[PDB]
Amino acid sequence: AISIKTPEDIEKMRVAGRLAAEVLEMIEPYVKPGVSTGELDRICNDYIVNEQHAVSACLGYHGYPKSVCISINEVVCHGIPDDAKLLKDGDIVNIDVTVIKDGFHGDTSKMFIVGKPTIMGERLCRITQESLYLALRMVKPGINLREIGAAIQKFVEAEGFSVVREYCGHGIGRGFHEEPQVLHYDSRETNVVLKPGMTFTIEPMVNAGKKEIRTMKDGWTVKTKDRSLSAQYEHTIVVTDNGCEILTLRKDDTIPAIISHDE
Ligand SMILES: N=C1N=NC(N)=C1/N=N/c1ccc(F)cc1
Ligand SMILES: [Co+2]
Ligand SMILES: [Co+2]
Ligand code: NA
Repeated sequence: AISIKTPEDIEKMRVAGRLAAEVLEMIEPYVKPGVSTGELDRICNDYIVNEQHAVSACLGYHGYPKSVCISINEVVCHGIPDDAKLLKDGDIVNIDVTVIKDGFHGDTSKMFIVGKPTIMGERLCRITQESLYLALRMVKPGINLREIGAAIQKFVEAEGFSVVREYCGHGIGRGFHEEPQVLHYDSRETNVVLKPGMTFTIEPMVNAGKKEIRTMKDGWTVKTKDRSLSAQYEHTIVVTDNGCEILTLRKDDTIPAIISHDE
């Protein structure tokens, strides 16, 4: 039950994906020691609504109270922007943006290293991004999603890191989360052969320590059980006749938007 997007639908997803990437490009100069995550979220929401003329997909979703998710250090995902939570030197911070424009969603996230980097935070982020890139290079018609999950997990584990099991990438379109599930690890339950026109995300969450996670009493914030650092990067893509096209590419990405496997 995976929708195949029309050329028209794909163009709408290009528009929405560009907007989502542009929020991440816009916010970058504000991501500095001393800024609050609450302030970052307000800046993002104002940009999305007032400049992009779009809406945040997260706001109100299952009751989520903010417009973006901002996850620092051992927070794995779903970190809630807060006026009292200040960024500081050495922090690694995920900002995850999902916008709806003209009925279609764009979904992307990246890590920011705040101020003076720690070497371990830098390495975790780099390996996490590399694991996303490796997976993007695999996407083409006929490949199984299982092969991609397996490859992400092998790469990450060889570095002494772990992949979070509880969360996955997803189909995306008129809905935020559509079929298929995109596991970032090997499972016998995964059997999805890719076809041109499918649109989905890849979004591995990678912990420096052990894979186990925990939800806080606020009902939202997820942390590593061992309090190790965690990192995530996310792109939305469309499968093409010969590979894929990344819909949420930024200028700071170092992988081509259009990946072709033809001669
Ligand atoms: N699956 C996701 N990809 N990017 C995001 N921001 C995602 N999910 N966010 C949420 C997931 C569950 C929820 F209740 C509220 C938000
Ligand atoms: Co996202
Ligand atoms: Co997503
Ligand atoms: Na994190």
